[PDB]
Amino acid sequence: ENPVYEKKPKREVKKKRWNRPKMSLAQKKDRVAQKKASFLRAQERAA
RNA sequence: CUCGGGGGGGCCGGGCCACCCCUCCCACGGCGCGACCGCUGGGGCGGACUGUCCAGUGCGCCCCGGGCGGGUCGCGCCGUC
Repeated sequence: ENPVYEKKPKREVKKKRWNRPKMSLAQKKDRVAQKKASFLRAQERAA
């Protein structure tokens, strides 16, 4: 009788992000520096 | 002027360049300023993340400032057998 499909009407939404974006080069680079400082700092503390 | 023959100056108008002053546009080069593009420390808000010391790193919007680079445009001055 009626096989036509009425598409679901789209509704605008508030911008929401549900997953992390990529870390930048600076963030990745600074992370290694913090890890290096943390390692040496722990070594000095132990001695 | 020289022995009819021979040698010269010419005839009067216009514009132009030299001389002395200003003056329009264009081209090229330089200097300075300005506008916009435009390369690139500080502050505020929001948010995401990192570090085996509380510290640190991007991102979104806004407000400034410096170093000083180029381009487009517009001026002002200088130079050009």
